[PDB]
Parts: sequence; structure tokens; C-alpha cells
Amino acid sequence: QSMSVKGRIYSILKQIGSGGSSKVFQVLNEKKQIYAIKYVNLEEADNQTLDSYRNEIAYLNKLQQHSDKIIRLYDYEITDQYIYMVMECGNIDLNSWLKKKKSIDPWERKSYWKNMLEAVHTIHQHGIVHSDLKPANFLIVDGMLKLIDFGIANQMQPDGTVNYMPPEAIKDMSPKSDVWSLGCILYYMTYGKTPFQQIINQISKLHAIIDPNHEIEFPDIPEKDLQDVLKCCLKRDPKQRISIPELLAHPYVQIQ
Ligand SMILES: Cc1ncc(-c2ccc(Nc3cc4c(cn3)cc(-c3cnn(C)c3)n4C(=O)OC(C)C)cc2)n1C
Repeated sequence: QSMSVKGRIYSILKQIGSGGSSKVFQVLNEKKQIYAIKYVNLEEADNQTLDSYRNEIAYLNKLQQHSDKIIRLYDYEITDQYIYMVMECGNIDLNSWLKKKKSIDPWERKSYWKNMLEAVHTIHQHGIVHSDLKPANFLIVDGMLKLIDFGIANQMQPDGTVNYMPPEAIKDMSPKSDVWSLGCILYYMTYGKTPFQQIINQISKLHAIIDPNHEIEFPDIPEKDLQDVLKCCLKRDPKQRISIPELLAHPYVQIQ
């Protein structure tokens, strides 16, 4: 099975993932170079569903020039029936990697952290708040971490969770909400668990996040700056919580 995106032929090598209507494939061009293609079937898409892909494409396009911690979009094809998207091919997503990885090197964590911050910082600069951030939204490319999506459209799975939810999101039922989410992703790469992985019942966990009388665990580790990073990020009151630019000037990032 082959395909043509803007008069350019791409041979299929494998299918990376399938989500909903959309499918993702490991593909090759005339020069045998590798790309990922997100195919989307628009045959049964609603007016709303259609708008979410138009938005995700636009944001992905504007942000290219701004940061290199955003996945490169080379070309696209949007008809009434389908969407083809030619993007750069990563090695693995952070979630699949973290599960495989087990224990992680402190120096790789520091770098993955600087990338995650630089990426989320850029989406904020364009007035975008991701809201629901997870290790999956991140992709390892060239020994680098790059954001795959902005939350705006449908997520995918290779071929969801509640542990990364900010208390303010659960209360009202801000960019600081993504600090809490990145905080959970770092806490995980530091302790092997998310702050509320220990609460089995989802109704119970959602209440442990919003409850200040419930203290989140913070064990002693050789990295002092990393321990403080975690305390700053996981502050329940959004106004008390650290910001991405304040994190970008923190010794954990700027000193080694
Ligand atoms: C064990 C395992 N499970 C899944 C993987 C795996 C392997 C390679 C990749 N590479 C990859 C995945 C990609 C992209 C580019 N490269 C681009 C995308 C993409 C799709 N929509 N948007 C907005 C971006 N993408 C993607 O969605 O990957 C999914 C499967 C995690 C991603 C995941 N691996 C190695």
C-alpha cells in the first residue's frame, strides 16, 4: 500500500498507531527518507470534529517557526473526504519509553525536562493552554523531546488516565495547570509513581487531588534542585504554583 501527498509518493514501511478515524504510518519518500503520515478519514466527521483538526493543523503550522520542540509538519492535503499530514518521524513516544525504561538516568531526565518546558512554554506564548498533558503527548526524536499535539483534537494509541489532572480543573466542575501536569510527569521519572497512583478508585483519587488536608509524598533523593522543582510544581493553589519562565530560570535546568 502506497500513497501520494501533494504530487509526492510515500511507500508504507509500518503503521505506528491508530486513533479513531485517523491512522499514523511509518513511510518512505523517493530518496528513502522516513516520515510519519497522519491519515484522517473525514467521511463521517461532524462540523465540530472537522474544526478541531483545522485548528490543530494551523497551530502545528504557526509553531514550526517558533520552537524546535514542536513536531515538524512538512506538508498536508485536506479534501472534503480526508486529511493527509506529512510530519517528522520520532523513534518512540515518552509513555511507551518510560514504561520500557524503568529506572532513568538523572542527566537524561534533566534534558527531557528542559525540552518539555521549552515546548509547553511556546504553546503558552500563543495563548494555548494544553489542559490535559500526559507523557504520550511527547515524542523522542534525535535524542530530543518534541510535543506531538496540543490537546485541541483527538489523541491516538500505538499498534486515557487521570493522574496528571490539576486540582483547579476538577474544582471548576490557566497555564499553571500545565505546570501541575509536567510536575506529575517529572515526579514519575523521579519516584516511579505519579502523586496519586496509590488511590485505586477514580472517585477517591479525584478527591485526594482537590483535598489540601491530603499531603503528597516527597522522599529524599541526591538531587536537591529536583526535589524543590517537584515541591514548586505540585502546589494545589494555581496562584502559589511556579510558572514555566520561573522554572526555566531554576537551578535544576540552568545548573548541572
Ligand atoms: C513501542 C512503540 N509504540 C509506539 C511507538 C512509536 C514509534 C515511533 C513513533 N514515531 C512518530 C509518531 C508520531 C509522529 C512521528 N513519529 C507524528 C505523530 C502525530 C500524530 N498526530 N500528530 C499531531 C502527530 N505521531 C503519533 O501520533 O505517534 C503515536 C503513535 C504516538 C511513535 C511511536 N513505539 C516505538
